[PDB]
Amino acid sequence: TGYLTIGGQRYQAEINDLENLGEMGQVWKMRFRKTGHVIAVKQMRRSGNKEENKRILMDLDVVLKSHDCPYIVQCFGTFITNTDVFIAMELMGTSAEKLKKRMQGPIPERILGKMTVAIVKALYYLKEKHGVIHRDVKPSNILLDERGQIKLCDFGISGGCAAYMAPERIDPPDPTDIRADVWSLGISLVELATGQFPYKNCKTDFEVLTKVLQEEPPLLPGHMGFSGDFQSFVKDCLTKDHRKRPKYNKLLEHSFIKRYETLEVDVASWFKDVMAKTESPTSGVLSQPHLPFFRH
Ligand SMILES: C=CC(=O)Nc1cccc(-c2n[nH]c3cc(C)ccc23)c1
Repeated sequence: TGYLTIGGQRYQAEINDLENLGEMGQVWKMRFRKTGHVIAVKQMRRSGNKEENKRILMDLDVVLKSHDCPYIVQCFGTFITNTDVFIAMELMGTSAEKLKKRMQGPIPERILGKMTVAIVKALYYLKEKHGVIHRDVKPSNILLDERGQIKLCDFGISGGCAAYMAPERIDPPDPTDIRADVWSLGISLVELATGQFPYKNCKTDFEVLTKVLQEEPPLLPGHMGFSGDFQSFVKDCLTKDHRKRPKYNKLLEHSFIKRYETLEVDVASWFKDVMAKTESPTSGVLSQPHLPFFRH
């Protein structure tokens, strides 16, 4: 028997109840028959990889504690059987990674403003309330849905990848903190605002690390019509010396965040449009043969 809190109520449920609508891991899309809620149900097999299961349970632990942060995907409850743990979670629409890939181009600044409010408050909550330093902020961990909601993902939420790593995580100016995540947020925002990841030509992880340290920090192009506010926020996030890079509390007073705390933005529509538009309908194209051998 599982115990679900959803829809304002408390339910005692049999894992069997849940109508399976298919895999989305392993994560299943499932309908709770008693209410009509559609949810994501994560399956942790008792036999599974011991490292995966460790991370899943750490993440789960932080999520169970985070009911009062509106910017983190919520857990509705759990079921424990002899062979599994099933974890009922809020079902979103997509990760911003998927969304950038579907669109093949930029996310409008107004959507990214609402996104920055959400994600900075999520990260700050985690540090202030639970001592957690997320360490893996990237567009695959930013989730959106058709209600217009933008939340930080449970995956890795309990606290890396070369592309979003800050200078001080590669070579700190003194060996022997959340500002590394502020950098990753910056890189994420430049990537999504442009549709181009800032270190695209890199063919290896070490090469990426090299650009981070040797090159000027990436910027929002000054010619695309991003607001002065947005350019500043990104520029602050991408401060190479972590010692002068702002903490979340300072970011939360920044004009970019502050304006988008109350500016009306209809993210639900923009989301619905973009998902309809970019549905691949039919228009399938035969793939090209490999180039045959040739002697030059
Ligand atoms: C990187 C892509 C991605 O995460 N895509 C995606 C697309 C649509 C919904 C979710 C999602 N919503 N709620 C979740 C809860 C868990 C535990 C995992 C994924 C999701 C995730």
